[PDB]
Amino acid sequence: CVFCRLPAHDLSGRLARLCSQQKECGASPDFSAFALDEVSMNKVTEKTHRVLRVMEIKEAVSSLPSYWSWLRKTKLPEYTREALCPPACRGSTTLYNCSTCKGTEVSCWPRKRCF
Ligand SMILES: *[C@@H]1O[C@H](CO[C@@H]2O[C@@H](C)[C@@H](O)[C@@H](O)[C@@H]2O)[C@@H](O[C@@H]2O[C@H](CO)[C@@H](O[C@@H]3O[C@H](CO)[C@@H](O)[C@H](O)[C@@H]3O)[C@H](O)[C@H]2NC(C)=O)[C@H](O)[C@H]1NC(C)=O
Repeated sequence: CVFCRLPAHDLSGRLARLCSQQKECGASPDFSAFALDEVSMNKVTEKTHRVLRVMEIKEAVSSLPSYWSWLRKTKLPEYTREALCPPACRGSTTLYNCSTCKGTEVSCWPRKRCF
């Protein structure tokens, strides 16, 4: 979900450059199961920018697979609920596919499922 917005962070090139400096590298994982609203896509990209900066300063990639797994299993599900529930969602929202970056307008969830 981190390759669709804020391209000036150059996450792809930064991952490649950190990996030119050692244990194997995995970029990038498949997030095709997810689709996020604009706000959540910015948030997860900014968070990944900050995480990658910490790794760059100390030249350490060993925790990257765990970060991707945490996104897949824990954080991206949280952002998905944020995007579809109040107070963020009213009526409908556009979710952007994490693999293709293409958007689809969908309805918000009912308060029953949200809370
Ligand atoms: C994000 O988008 C990917 C890309 O697939 C898209 O498919 C159409 C919606 C097009 O409009 C394109 O924009 C794009 O290529 C979605 O991945 C795809 O998921 C479908 C599962 O729904 C897979 O389609 C299949 O159809 C036949 C079965 O009839 C077989 O290929 C499979 O059994 C499967 O059902 C398709 O293979 C898959 N594509 C890839 C490359 O994974 C993805 O679902 C979507 N994610 C979200 C969250 O919306």
